[PDB]
Amino acid sequence: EPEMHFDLSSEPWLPVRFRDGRRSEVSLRDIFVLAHTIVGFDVDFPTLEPALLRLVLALAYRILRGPKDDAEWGRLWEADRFSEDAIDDYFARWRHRFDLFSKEFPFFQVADLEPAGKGGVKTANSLVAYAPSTELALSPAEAARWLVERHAFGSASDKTGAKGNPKVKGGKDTPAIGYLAWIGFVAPVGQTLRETLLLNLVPWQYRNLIRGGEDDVPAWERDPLGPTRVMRAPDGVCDLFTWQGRRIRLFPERRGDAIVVPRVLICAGDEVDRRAARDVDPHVGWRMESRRGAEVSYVPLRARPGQQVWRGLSSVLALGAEEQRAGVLSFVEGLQSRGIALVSLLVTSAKFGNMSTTLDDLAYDRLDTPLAVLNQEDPAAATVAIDAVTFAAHAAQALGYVAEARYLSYDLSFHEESKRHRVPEGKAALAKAARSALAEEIYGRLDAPYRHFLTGLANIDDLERPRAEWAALVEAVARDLASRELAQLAPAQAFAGVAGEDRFRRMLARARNEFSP
Repeated sequence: EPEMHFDLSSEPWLPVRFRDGRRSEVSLRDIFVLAHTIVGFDVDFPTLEPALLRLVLALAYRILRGPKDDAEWGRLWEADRFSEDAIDDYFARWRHRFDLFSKEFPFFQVADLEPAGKGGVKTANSLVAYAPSTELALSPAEAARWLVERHAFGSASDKTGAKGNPKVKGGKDTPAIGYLAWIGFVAPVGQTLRETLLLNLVPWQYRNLIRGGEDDVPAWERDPLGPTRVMRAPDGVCDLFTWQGRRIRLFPERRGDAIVVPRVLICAGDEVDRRAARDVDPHVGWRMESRRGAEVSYVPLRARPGQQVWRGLSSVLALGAEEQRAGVLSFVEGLQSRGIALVSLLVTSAKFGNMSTTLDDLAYDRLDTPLAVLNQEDPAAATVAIDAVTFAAHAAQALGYVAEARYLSYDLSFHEESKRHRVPEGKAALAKAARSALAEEIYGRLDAPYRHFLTGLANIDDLERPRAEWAALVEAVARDLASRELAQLAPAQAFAGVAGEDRFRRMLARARNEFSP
């Protein structure tokens, strides 16, 4: 029987969108050679994009042998494409490590991996992630994409014990969630994939932003792994970006002329030392959680699921005293003199339930952000952007007085007209849920206007004008919603509409004076 092979450097498996509109899969060689002709990744599931971007960045540092510094970065930015000769010299040296079905060095796999007991091998559908809320074999390209994703985004369900792992007890060895599932990921995206890769290729000289260097090598340059695992500090970004967080083996099968993957074994792998990750990783911001003398703990800053990403703009910009922005944003902040006005910030975060076994929520978004808003030297642009979010939040809160009007009482046991107009205790939880629903409705209406406002800050000198424009837009949206809700009141709730509208209008006026005097 002929040998099964699938060389990831020369076979198509990375879905991209081309500048001429084509949508197709490319090999790792073509994703570099054609990076200046590609818009970007065109993936099918949100966790795939950070995982595949970080894989491709680890490969870029190794192919380019840099950038070590600003001068090297500058010569890459000023060039129009990546060197085919650099790319082909690298893949000629390492393509014996890019075969998905190699019998000795299967890519991101353990060649001899076996279950510790009976039933550990599962159908290949277990490698596929599904939305936060079975016999289909995978193609080699699908399996490769999910393999890259699973090492980074796996859950504590990947507990199947591996033979030869002496940590196995009760037939299992339970891992932590994957490292990308743990961090709040943020990365800039340019107009082409080549720009995106360069915006993320922080030079090694930025020791405050990343750890990288000549000795920092990715997983496929290291000795292949076995069933044993460790907790280890990453050597740098190439190591971290290709972290073998799991121990996986694909079981391919020939079906006529097609190679497919019907089965897989997924076990616990290496854990990232979270203290060392903070020094290495440019795609995560941090908040200081506790300090006891010299002992300090940090937690990742996280895009909150269930809200539009600009509502958490202060968690992106990390402007509080206990917060530190993603090192990639500090790098991009210094690139205005290169002709870059805006970047699209890709944000992802995850939330798990049931002792880290189930993916309960996934935050995934893109925000078009001016480099002017990233400016910490002159903070006026960031200040108007954050203040505009605060004004939206105050308008949503003011609308609560109208949302609750249908539940308001006129209670004669109180002796002040303001205290008589109240929600009775038996309707408090319902009125609170109605206030939240009307707040969510105004945020949905302010989404496309906020994004337009934020993009417009890129080319404005006098920031008092967009501050006044945003104030009038939010008021107009808030009064339209208030008028619709008041018109729906039953006749016996007319008094509640009068009180509610007055409270809404006074609160809105107070917030308006604080935002745009």
